[PDB]
Amino acid sequence: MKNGEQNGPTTCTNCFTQTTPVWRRNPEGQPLCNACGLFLKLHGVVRPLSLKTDVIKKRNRNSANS
DNA sequence: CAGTGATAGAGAC
DNA sequence: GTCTCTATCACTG
Ligand SMILES: [Zn+2]
Repeated sequence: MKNGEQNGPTTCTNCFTQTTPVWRRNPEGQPLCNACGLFLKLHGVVRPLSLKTDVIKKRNRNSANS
């Protein structure tokens, strides 16, 4: 809305992924995509980035409760 | 309105 | 038949 285009300089320094449902941050201030943030923070150890992909699978949606 | 942390499901071999 | 990774939800300021 405020921006005329979604484009931007934001790039995942861990997997170069320029597309993601949400941008995460690290106590270093370096930008990270949602996957690296979730995987890197949970794993804490390097893992073949060859897993990353330029396509994101859309999952279903369901309220946690109620 | 946006972002985070936590939990669970699905896919491929 | 089993394992792993990733996304989405709800809540708060
Ligand atoms: Zn990334």
